[PDB]
Amino acid sequence: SKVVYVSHDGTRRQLDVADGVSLMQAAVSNGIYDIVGDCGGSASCATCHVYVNEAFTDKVPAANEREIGMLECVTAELKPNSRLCCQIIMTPELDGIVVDVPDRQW
Ligand code: FES
Repeated sequence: SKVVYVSHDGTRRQLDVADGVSLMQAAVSNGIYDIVGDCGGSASCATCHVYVNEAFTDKVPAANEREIGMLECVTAELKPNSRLCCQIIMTPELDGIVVDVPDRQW
């Protein structure tokens, strides 16, 4: 599998999220820890407003609107494609997923 993050300006750092990890976990090292969420796997912040591709946000879980409530008033706008970086794992099923960065960074 593979995982590449993007920035609202294009800056995208590629990496490999082991199986059973979250783009946030691989972020602690890959450096996305700075270009990813903040509260971590937890869901109390809104800086993890990442904008993922349309073919990789499917394999991931279907986080209802529950966790969306806090991700609904984020500092930016959200769409069905956005996802709290602290709520998506990159299993061997998804490969070469394209994650993006919110319009802002809280
Ligand atoms: S990283 Fe804090 S809510 Fe997702």
